[PDB]
Amino acid sequence: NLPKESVQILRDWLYEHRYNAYPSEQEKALLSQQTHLSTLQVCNWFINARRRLLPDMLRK
Amino acid sequence: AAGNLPKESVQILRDWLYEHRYNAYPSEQEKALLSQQTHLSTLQVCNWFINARRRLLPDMLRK
Amino acid sequence: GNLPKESVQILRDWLYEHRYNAYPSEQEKALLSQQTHLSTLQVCNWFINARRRLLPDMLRK
DNA sequence: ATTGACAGCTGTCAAT
DNA sequence: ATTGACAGCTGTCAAT
Ligand SMILES: [Cl-]
Repeated sequence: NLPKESVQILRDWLYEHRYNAYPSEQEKALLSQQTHLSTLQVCNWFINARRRLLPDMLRK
Repeated sequence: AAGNLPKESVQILRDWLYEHRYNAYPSEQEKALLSQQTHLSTLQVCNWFINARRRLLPDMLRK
Repeated sequence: GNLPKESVQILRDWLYEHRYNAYPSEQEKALLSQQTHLSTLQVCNWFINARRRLLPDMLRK
């Protein structure tokens, strides 16, 4: 599993950008740096999160 | 009267067979790669394939 | 910068030789990385494309 | 159903 | 007219 603390960061960036859920190449580094997860894990989390967490957020 | 084959080698072959069940024809080098993995001669591998194709592959292509 | 034609010949040949199930395993993918002096990535890609572009024309037999 | 990961595809681009 | 790459998607997996 992923750290509980990193996911809330990713969750937060995602909500803050729910209608443009696409971090630039560099933001992926910034969030990777901010979450201490590899850019592979962050690219992945976004691939996963856009499917699984985002709809419930856009459902507002 | 040679004894039955190593269980790990037959599983290795059985899996390769499954992994290529829609074309159970290992090339010279695939036959080679399986020899070294099984510590078995290419006669054993040529044959084990000759056998399994008649005796084990049908049960596989049936799903 | 394009891939060595001999590397492409090794890949192109494998593709034709395995038309039904044209999906090399990790061990096969590694062996083509080694046989072509290519990273395991470059081949993954090459096949992803070749499956689109070369298999339709190759199955016409 | 949940979660993190990865393989193979689509669409696409820049280059050949 | 074709080539190699890549971002992001889909399907799914193993574990939950
Ligand atoms: Cl939130």
